[PDB]
Amino acid sequence: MPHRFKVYNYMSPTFCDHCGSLLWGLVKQGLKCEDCGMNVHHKCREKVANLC
Ligand SMILES: [Zn+2]
Ligand SMILES: [Zn+2]
Repeated sequence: MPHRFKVYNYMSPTFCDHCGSLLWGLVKQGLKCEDCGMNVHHKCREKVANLC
C-alpha cells in the first residue's frame, strides 16, 4: 500500500527520513505519513518507495 502523506507542523528540530536533512521553517515544514509516521520534505515525497 502507498503512504498517505499529510502536511505537518513540526515543533522539534526534525530531519527528513529520505534525505537526512533538516525540515526548515516555522510551520508546514514537511509531510508526515498518516499511517506509518515517516517524515519527509515536500520535495522528497516523490523520491521514497511508495510502500507503507
Ligand atoms: Zn507510511
Ligand atoms: Zn528530504
